[PDB]
Amino acid sequence: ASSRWFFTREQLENTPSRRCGVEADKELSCRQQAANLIQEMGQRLNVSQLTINTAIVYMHRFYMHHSFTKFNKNIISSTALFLAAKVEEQARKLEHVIKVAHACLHPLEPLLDTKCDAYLQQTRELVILETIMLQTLGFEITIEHPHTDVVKCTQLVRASKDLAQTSYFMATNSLHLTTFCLQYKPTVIACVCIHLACKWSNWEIPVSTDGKHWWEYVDPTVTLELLDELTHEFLQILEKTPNRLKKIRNWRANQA
Repeated sequence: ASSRWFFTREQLENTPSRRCGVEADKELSCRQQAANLIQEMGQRLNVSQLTINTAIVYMHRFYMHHSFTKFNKNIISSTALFLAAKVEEQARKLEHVIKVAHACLHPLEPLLDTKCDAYLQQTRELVILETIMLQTLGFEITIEHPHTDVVKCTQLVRASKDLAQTSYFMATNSLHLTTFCLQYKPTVIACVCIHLACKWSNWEIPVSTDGKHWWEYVDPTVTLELLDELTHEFLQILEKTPNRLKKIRNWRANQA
């Protein structure tokens, strides 16, 4: 990414939402809730996990420049997915996105009347918000994700299917549950995810004939000290998201 899309600790603290009175933990919860919605919507729209990941990064970046108090995370989730789906060459109609968002957020409300003024107005709002989002993003629509680096590495180190799946899962979880995508390069986060997965499975990836550790093939700046630090931070974040933590434990239990 361009350097304006990585943020300092100070920048991640003093956000637009903070200046509107949103507590740091509440802002994190809003991001997590938005990612969760984007995931559910994407699934219903039958778009790729890539498309979903891209929309989640658009959401995270958008909220480095605007407050959750001003722009509803539900409408920005729709905007992000509508845009992402076009960018990732699996375009979805605005009506489809709107109806899927409605199915996710308002399952017990009646189905949307396409001909009514309220529906027409949310279509008009979404078109305007896409313009605002593109401007906010600097038209930098091309997003690199840790997943591609994860898969490349897990295949080369002859990971078991469980280790490969665990690494990919943790990459998706990193996007949903942390702001790592605003702080570190995708190659760093790929290593964090694989490291965590290895620790969880008590799996050791051998050093090479020149002594290089596996992560040195993925990112040339990464250290073990950084991997341990970021793994610990990731785990702390997971602990403070208790229902998602239960979900992850149920997932591994099922895998096991």
